[PDB]
Amino acid sequence: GPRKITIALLGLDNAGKTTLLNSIQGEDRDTTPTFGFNSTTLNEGKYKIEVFDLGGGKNIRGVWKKYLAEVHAIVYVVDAADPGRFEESKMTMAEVLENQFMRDKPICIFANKQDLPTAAPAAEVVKGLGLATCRNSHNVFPCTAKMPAGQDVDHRLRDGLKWLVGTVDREFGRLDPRVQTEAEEVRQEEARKKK
Ligand SMILES: Nc1nc2c(ncn2[C@@H]2O[C@H](COP(=O)(O)OP(=O)(O)NP(=O)(O)O)[C@@H](O)[C@H]2O)c(=O)[nH]1
Ligand SMILES: [Mg+2]
Repeated sequence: GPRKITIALLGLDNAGKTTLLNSIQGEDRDTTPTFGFNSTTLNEGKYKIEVFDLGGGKNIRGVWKKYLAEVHAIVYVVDAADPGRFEESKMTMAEVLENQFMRDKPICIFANKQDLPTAAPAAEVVKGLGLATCRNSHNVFPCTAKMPAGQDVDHRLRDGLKWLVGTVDREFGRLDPRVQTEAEEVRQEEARKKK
């Protein structure tokens, strides 16, 4: 059987995670704010990829840390057309990166909503997310998770996925055992909730 990567799709509410997940799986669909999560599976090269699309609202965000132990990598989505929110997206990513289970895991950052006239380029989003100081491998890809009526999805989305998967693939020998071990350790400690 094939190797399995697990990925968390994170970013602030309204960034476009759920739409991006849909579009990456080939399906235009309607979306409402995620007050929980969506979960699906993708094929990319030699890997089966489990993707967890978590809600980004301020009252859902605390859930993210419950996944970081079982994840090999992150897709972080930013609404590139809303610089008003760059600073909270920066603080939100910082929190994820500070987390103990994030060390050495790669981040694919999608600068989403490039169809909007105010969309910031990759450079701007690097500044805005304060990535100059980030020491998790990362790359920023502009994209449009919501292409118009009738258009093909944006190839930039798979490009970003392929960079992520290739980065995980390159370290898989060290990363996967750590994920498996770290994940079970956390899964073990949540058996507690009876007491
Ligand atoms: N113009 C434009 N709008 C987009 C794009 N991507 C998503 N949207 C829109 O942005 C809004 C939020 O998208 P959605 O994927 O639900 O956001 P989300 O990150 O899952 N929000 P939450 O974290 O609360 O579930 C929706 O109206 C959606 O159609 C895009 O590339 N361009
Ligand atoms: Mg959503």
